[PDB]
Amino acid sequence: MTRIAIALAQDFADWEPALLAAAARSYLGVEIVHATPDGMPVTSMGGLKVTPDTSYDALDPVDIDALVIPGGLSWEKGTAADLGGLVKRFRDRDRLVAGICAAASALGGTGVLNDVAHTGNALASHKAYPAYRGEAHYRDQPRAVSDGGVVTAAGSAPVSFAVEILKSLGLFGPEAEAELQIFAAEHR
Amino acid sequence: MTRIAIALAQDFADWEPALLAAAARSYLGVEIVHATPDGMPVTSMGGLKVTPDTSYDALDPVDIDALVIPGGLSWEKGTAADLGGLVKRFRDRDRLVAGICAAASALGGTGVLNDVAHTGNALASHKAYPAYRGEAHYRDQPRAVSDGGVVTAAGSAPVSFAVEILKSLGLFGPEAEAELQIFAAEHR
Repeated sequence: MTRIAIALAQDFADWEPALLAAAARSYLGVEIVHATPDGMPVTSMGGLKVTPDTSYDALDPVDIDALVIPGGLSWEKGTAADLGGLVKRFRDRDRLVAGICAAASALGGTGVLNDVAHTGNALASHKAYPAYRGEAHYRDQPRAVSDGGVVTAAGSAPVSFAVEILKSLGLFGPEAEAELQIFAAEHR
Repeated sequence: MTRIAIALAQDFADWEPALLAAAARSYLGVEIVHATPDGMPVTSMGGLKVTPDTSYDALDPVDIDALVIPGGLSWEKGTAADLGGLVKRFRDRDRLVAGICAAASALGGTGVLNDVAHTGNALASHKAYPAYRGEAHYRDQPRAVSDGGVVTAAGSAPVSFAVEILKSLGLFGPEAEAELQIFAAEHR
């Protein structure tokens, strides 16, 4: 069985982790662990008051298969959490790490994007971080990218972000594909 | 001041009210009131433990411009809230009522779809409710429908659901369109 940690924060982007968590948990039998930087409740961009299971510091990769980090306003408000140690903790156990929107650029700041293909909201967004050394690997494309156990996406790409995470986890069978392929039709 | 009530429930579909709430509240200056049937917490399909602001019976249309009902599993689980009184309260005040996915068929069960153009997950989903007498007006199309102060959509159409709610409220300006137009690109 698969366990995914979703690292929430104040002003998290409601639409970014939603389809992944709802489909994984309710359709695919995945356990979802929600965490916040200090283990206390946070309020999403859309005003949802959410109580997490745990804090970032308590997350243990020993039995969590993936770390998924949604974007949101904390970065631009100057209150973003320190993800460096948390990302390294998961990488050290060769777990999937996924970041979307502002959190993709925060991943760049950890160094984890230095050596793998990736994307984000914009290359300039990643380059704002001095530790980001991954510029040659950035791919300016609309859909999520998955490479080397790291999945990244722009905040405009929540569906492919979900698909790539599930694919990477070996969970993208017919049920998963049936539930996630339905979102394109309203854009035709 | 525009205020939108979002009527959550146990096992609500995380991806359905997310874009609307986040964009409205964070970008467009809209106040979001989240409610559950008994006013106490509920758990989304994705496992979010959400503490709402209030209960359904405290929602007063004198003060609230729109009632937005996400779908989710309560209907299929046979534990859904009775929406008839709440919907009538809002409709009688000529407030927008919007329902997506299973909640669109639940709105059909109140009779509110009898006289307006609408859509849903499928015509047969609406027909499962004996009070639904709107078959002549059902639109089998991928995008949300807005007519007569009622907005409906399939669960696969969260973006157009949000856009039609915002248009109904006279809030779909250049800022709204810019935040909401970005989701098509990942589908080609």
